[PDB]
Amino acid sequence: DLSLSDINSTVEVPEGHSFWKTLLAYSGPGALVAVGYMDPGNWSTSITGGQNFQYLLLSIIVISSLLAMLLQNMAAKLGIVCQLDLAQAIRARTSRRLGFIFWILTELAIMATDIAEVIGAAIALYLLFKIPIFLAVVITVLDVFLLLLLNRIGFRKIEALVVCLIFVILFVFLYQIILSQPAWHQVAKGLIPSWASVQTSPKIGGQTPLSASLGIIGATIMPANLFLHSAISQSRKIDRTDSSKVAEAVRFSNWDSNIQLSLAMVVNALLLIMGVAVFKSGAVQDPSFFGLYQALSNPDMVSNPVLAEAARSGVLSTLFAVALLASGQNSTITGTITGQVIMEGFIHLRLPLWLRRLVTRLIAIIPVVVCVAITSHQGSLDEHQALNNLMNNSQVFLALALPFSIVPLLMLTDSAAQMGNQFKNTRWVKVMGWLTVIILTLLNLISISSQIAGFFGDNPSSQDLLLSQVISIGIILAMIGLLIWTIIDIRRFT
Repeated sequence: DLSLSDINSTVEVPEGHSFWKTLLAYSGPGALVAVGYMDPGNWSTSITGGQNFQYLLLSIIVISSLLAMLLQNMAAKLGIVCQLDLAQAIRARTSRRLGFIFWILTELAIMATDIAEVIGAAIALYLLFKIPIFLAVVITVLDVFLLLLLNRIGFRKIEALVVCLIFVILFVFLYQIILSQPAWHQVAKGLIPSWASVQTSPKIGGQTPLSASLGIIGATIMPANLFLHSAISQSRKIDRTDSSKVAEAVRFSNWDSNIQLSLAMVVNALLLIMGVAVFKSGAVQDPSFFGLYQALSNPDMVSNPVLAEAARSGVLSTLFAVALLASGQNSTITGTITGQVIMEGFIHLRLPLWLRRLVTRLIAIIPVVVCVAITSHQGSLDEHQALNNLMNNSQVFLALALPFSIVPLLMLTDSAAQMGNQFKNTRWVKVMGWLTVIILTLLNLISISSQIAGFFGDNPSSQDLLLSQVISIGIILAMIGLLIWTIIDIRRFT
């Protein structure tokens, strides 16, 4: 009846004021959440953002990360104080049909992330081991056994294995930056919140600073990782009777989460400066993983003789594909954990980790093998580009499931009927939190129409455009109705 019954309140190791060892104990949840923010689903969009705007967008990254650190922390609080996840809170404060709508929506979000991870991992196999594109996918389907071995390890070593992947993809991209020797002064100048990123005048590669910036801000959080954080934050036993120990617990999970999401921010920065210093200006014409592989393997694309010799040897591209693999392993862990959370929390369905990863991976790979089937039927022409367009079109479910995850979180944590007058949010995080939630909801409701119109490709059929407008209006209005309904129920609780 409690979230993550297998590992809930497992190891509590606060030992007086020995703070840093205590920090070493529970440092896992923050890493498990942060590794999701390093998925390849936006890698290109960083590199592109670097080529179109050298170091300019870095600040935006920071801001985004900060916002992601805010809401995530809030989720952790809801897990630490209430001893229950966000899905159990929402489902407890609303009917079953709304918990079922939220269930299918979040299932579609983690399914989209899973599509990104299976595409990036399969392509990673096509690049490293030269496995055929169709075989690499059905090889990625075999991650259920890696989940079986994953199940016997334990969170003290699982949550450190996630750290291992994090520093794998962090040192892979940091190594290619170390060889690049970039002008770190311009990097520092880019990290400052300037007003050149909010303008619309450069328009390089069909992208203005305000468009790229608002895109980075819009994709700030992932809805599944909020439920994830609220569930894994409970894995540390708390008496819930000593205010100093629960306040300490909040400081604990906060410093952990910021320590890891800061690493994710560093990875995004390494991708932007990867697009600025490593690649030449405008050398990246194919945002696909294969386009970045050959672009990292062509000496004329880099801007340094050392990177030309190393690229001719073929080490940059291979490291890139290794990073693709290490990123593609995340959805096997966090996808199953979060899927269990939303499942047994929203619809009260107890399912094992076997059929979970089976069903999610199959539903994820169906459109992938359909895309590879059509493109390989066209002669393997534009197959990687179509895989990239599938990966980017999948991300609409995140925008569909975002407000129903950030609004109920902010409401339930701001109310004293869930946190109490002692552990509710400060008047500071009330303003910052409501501002961020409004901005993200507006931006994603804007993104719905753009992605739905993007489903029809770059060929604008005049009759299909109006249909995309009708479908977009219907979807955003339906999300408005669901949003005001959830607002009404939660505010009836408070």
